Amino acid sequence: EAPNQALLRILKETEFKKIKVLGSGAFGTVYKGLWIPEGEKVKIPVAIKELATSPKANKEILDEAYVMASVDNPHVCRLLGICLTSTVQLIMQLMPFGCLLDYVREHKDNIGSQYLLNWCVQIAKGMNYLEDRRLVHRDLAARNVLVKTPQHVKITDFGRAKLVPIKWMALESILHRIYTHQSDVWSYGVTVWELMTFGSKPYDGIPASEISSILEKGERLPQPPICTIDVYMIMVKCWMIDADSRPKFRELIIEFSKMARDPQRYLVIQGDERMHLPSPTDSNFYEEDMDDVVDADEYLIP
Ligand SMILES: Cc1nc2cnc(Nc3ccnc(N4CCC(S(C)(=O)=O)CC4)n3)cc2n1C(C)C
Repeated sequence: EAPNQALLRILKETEFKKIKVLGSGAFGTVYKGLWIPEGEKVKIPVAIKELATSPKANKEILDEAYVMASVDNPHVCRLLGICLTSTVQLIMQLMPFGCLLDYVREHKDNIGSQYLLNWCVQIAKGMNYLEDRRLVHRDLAARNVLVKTPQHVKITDFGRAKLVPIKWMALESILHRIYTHQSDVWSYGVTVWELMTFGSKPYDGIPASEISSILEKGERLPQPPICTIDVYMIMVKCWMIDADSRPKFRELIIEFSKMARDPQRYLVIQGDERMHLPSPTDSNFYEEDMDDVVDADEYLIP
């Protein structure tokens, strides 16, 4: 097929500074940083992911770098560059509000119907881009959707992309290990359910092994209290046995966009209209020198 002409940018360790730790798990550690290129008079807020040094782990992080550098879309997280230190590290765009899952849980009392429906459009938009690029995500969840600003979200975590989370997986993905663009549609359905429930855990209490039988019996995730039958019908359509019967991401963009025009007709939230989330309208919305700071989305070299 088509040659992948993507540019892999190698960055100097001296060009960036680690400020604080954002998340440290089994993978290694993710830091909040600032990237000050050569003499460009700019400060780019970054997220640096560093890994001991084992040849097996280094191969895995370089494959994630391959996928991340191959994508480019307003609703998909891109790799800015890599630094070849003794350990090796990925330089990514800082998403100050973290993952959408923690965001909906922590801000439920101020998340209105407009935001929820706009996020659905945005996720479908990124997922439709991944489809056009012939790339299957294989791990779409509210935990893998990051928040740049409350009004702008992007899809991330390409550790399993390709050109186990059972409770987000499609039927063919569990029983036959079949991963298609339509199997990501099932994962999108669970993602939307997570949002509409304000970060509630899918199939809570139920073990992962029983899921296979439950889905074959016809049991699916319940209707969230805020959901009208209009929004729930879409979630249900994402969970059909026949993958071709499930909606396409371009249809999902259209469907949620129609709903985003009159959000109170499709999502019933007590306190809607009087709710508000941070925005560039806020006084001091944006530690050391914040003079010379620009986002990665605006910093582009020819
Ligand atoms: C709490 C928090 N604050 C963040 C700010 N900015 C990013 N930036 C980005 C940009 C692109 N991708 C990513 N992800 C890539 C995959 C990783 S990992 C280390 O789990 O592989 C998680 C974040 N983060 C990630 C952030 N986090 C994550 C640890 C969830």
